[PDB]
Amino acid sequence: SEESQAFQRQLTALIGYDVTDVSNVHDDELEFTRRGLVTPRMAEVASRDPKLYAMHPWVTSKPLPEYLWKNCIFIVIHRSTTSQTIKVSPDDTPGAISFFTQDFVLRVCGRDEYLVGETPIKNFQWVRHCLKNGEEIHVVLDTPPDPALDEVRKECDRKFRVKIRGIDIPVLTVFVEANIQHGQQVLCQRRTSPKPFTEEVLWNVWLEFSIKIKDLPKGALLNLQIYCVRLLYYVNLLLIDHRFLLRRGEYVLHMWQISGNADKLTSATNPDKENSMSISILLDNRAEMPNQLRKQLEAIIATDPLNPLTAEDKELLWHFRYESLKHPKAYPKLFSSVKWGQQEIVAKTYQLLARREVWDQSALDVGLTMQLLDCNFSDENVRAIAVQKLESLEDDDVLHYLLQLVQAVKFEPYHDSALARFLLKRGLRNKRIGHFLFWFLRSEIAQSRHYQQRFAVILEAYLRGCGTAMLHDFTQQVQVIEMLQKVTLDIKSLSAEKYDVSSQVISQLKQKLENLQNSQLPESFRVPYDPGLKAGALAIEKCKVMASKKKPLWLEFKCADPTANETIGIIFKHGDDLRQDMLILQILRIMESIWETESLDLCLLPYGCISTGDKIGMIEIVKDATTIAKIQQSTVGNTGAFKDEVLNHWLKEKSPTEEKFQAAVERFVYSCAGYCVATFVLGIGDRHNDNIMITETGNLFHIDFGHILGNERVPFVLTPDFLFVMGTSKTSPHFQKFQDICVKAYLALRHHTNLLIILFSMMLMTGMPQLTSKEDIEYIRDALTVGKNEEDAKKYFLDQIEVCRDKGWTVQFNWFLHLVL
Ligand SMILES: CC(=O)Nc1cn2cc(-c3cnc(N)c(C(F)(F)F)c3)ccc2n1
Repeated sequence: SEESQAFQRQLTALIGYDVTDVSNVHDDELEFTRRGLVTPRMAEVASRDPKLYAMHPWVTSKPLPEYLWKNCIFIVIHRSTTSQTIKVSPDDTPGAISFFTQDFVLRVCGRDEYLVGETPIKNFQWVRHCLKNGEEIHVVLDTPPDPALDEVRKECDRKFRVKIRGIDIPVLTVFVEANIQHGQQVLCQRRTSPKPFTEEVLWNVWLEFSIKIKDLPKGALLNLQIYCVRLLYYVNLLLIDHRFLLRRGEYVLHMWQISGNADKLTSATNPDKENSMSISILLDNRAEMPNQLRKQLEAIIATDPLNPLTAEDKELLWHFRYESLKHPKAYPKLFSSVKWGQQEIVAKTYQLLARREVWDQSALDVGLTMQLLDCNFSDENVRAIAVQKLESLEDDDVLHYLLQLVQAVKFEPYHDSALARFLLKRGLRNKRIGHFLFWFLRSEIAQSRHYQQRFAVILEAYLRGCGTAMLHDFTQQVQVIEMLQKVTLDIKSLSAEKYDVSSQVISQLKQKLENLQNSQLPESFRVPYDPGLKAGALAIEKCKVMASKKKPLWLEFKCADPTANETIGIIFKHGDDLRQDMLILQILRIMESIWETESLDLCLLPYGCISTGDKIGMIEIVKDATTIAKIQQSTVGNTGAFKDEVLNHWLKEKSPTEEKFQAAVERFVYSCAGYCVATFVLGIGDRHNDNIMITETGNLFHIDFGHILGNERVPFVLTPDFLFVMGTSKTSPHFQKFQDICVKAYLALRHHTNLLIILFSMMLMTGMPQLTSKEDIEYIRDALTVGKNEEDAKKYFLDQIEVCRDKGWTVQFNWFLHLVL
């Protein structure tokens, strides 16, 4: 159809990739996947409530914590010019919320966030946020949005052998290494005779392996590698395809080049055919356990996810697999003990999987679930049982792991998978999940050519069922970004190099922002990091180019909804991959919930940050906040010392009331404790004063994580100015509190060691490609003191605090001289 052509044209603009393209393929996997996702799309579209999808009530079933609990809490309903307070019991349905003492709904003031459905007000994420900061709950009696706006446009036994013709490069010795991989485990490997490196190196070599055709497991990768000795080029091909048929025929595969990882596992070939290297291949093919052994595997199950299993361990786990099955924590270890290169062994594991019973009855463990979704597991059925457990997560918990789950797709062998279908279902059901799903997929499609083909199919399938409302919303969202991306790169051409922001560039920037406003930007656009907020017109006078080396843009927007007078601030940055920052901030958000289960709040500030395109994205501006280095630069001198007194001086100046100051010191103790614990675990503690900020209310927060993780020592920044606020020159009543929170927070994280280990490794494998080392990943274990006693590990973190005390401003001065030398 004629309208069908305009629809795919609209979709592509929003995706950032033409899905219809069949140039960089050698199979129909992606088209089969495009058609395959039509059924679960229409399934979830036809299942979802139309009225509830339009309003998306953000509700948690998690209990109200002891710190937030401290009956009858008041709210203020608005309509016309009316403004009246109402005493509400925590257990009260919005439909039951007493106003007549009926088809009008209670909307949040300034936001699209709704207080709707059959759930208590104490269970709403908005009400809980207002109790955390200590803010008033303001509501508006508005007409519910019409679900008509959310309408969807209709419509043998022999040994395996591979023939290698040769290699061709457009521009001293070289050879091909062919590996058969299943869960990063090499089943068999053969190499070619090293011939001299030239534009055309031919061999005509039949590489016959030991593995039989029947023995080949579904999801096995033929990893072809070009050496010299060091690796230069890599390419993969699935030995058994998406139709369970074995691969046959000629293949001219374009390889990826190494620089110096999940990217190393991709089933996609290089798109740049003009510059990349090609490789031509040819295919034509029940008494139960004694006490000591019982104690032996009980110790094996008890070990961490990074502790390696030996042949002795693997053999014991397989022999006593039916005993192992009773323990759900043994499942990743047990499926790592499987001889995947044997059809008979694989067949036994499938029978073992049928008797899931206890696994299906187990209380959901996310750390255990995601361990089965990493690079070690290439089995469709093994991974399926993990996705099975993810179904029981309510939408709030799905949001918590959405970014990590989206990155986990890189570990799936085939494009169409149970996880890819799950993310699709969960996104199409809840508007908030769908919004972030769009931006998480768009970020990968824009700066990852190894995975853009797969993710684009997933995103297209989401957009095809999300509804015209969210579509004509993502359109005005992408528009704004592309326009601002064009403005930042223009300033960057005038902008240095060295050394400071021009007087003329800020006026030339304001002119470009005044030029753009007249015709380009729609009246309003939804904030990507915060979907509830609708930002309208620019405050051109409040806009500037930041002093930072990458020249980011300090933008200020007026709020579009009249129900809200403070501006919306966005930092637009080019030159860096913000996917790195996003991941740290998401772990920081997870750590906050880990402390919520232990009834602790360490006032962390994981600000809004979304990578929107290629090496460009946007950051939330935390209002009334300033840099630690800026405070030390305010009172005195050039550099160094860094007078202990200066930190408290700013806090006493930026707080009028002593009740507001003793609240500002109170907030600082918890935030400093939280950021010391978090950065120590993640291994990003040693920062520069410039990358650490504080609000006028005393809340401390770290910024620009890409700078540190994208590159004598101190384990976390705890300087004498921070110690001065506590009242220590020694120990004070506020310092006793600091160490008390520091230990309680560190030990609480240690009760979720397995989760923090798998989130960390998956982060280093999908987010940052130069860390990617067995040596780099093992850090998390040492920081989390894996194996040590609770009182022993307590003394370990307290000794880290004492290092920071014995180091003074030494490192800070050394950092100040470094960013100057
Ligand atoms: C009032 C104010 O200056 N607020 C403020 C500044 N600020 C700066 C950031 C920030 C975070 N990550 C970054 N990479 C940057 C950057 F602009 F690039 F330097 C800045 C985050 C929150 C934040 N809040």
